[PDB]
Amino acid sequence: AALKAGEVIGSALPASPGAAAGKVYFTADEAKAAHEKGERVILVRLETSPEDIEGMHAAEGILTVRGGMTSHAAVVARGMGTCCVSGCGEIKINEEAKTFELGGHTFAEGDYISLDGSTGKIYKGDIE
Repeated sequence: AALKAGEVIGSALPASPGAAAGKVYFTADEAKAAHEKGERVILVRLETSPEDIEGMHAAEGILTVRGGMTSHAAVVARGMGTCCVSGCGEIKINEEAKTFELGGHTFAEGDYISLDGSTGKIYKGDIE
């Protein structure tokens, strides 16, 4: 089902083999609330850091504009087996909130998306 014609937006580099479905968010604080309300959260950042770990767990998924073949982002992910992406096309961030424009769609920090980690293919809407 799907994954054969999903309206996928783009595909960055496969940081760590992972699969997740969470709502976009650019803060470890929002994860604390989410993690306590429903979890399933994602994290977008122009740079990854260790201490953010707590934010990493709650964020079983991470789509950043930076990162690379290997770095704190991946290294930490490979250790936490968490799904994470790094270095995408030209994700333009929109302050309207905290979005990122990629492929042919604008993902705003205010929706639900499903990103893959095993080849590096992002998708939106919880598959089923």
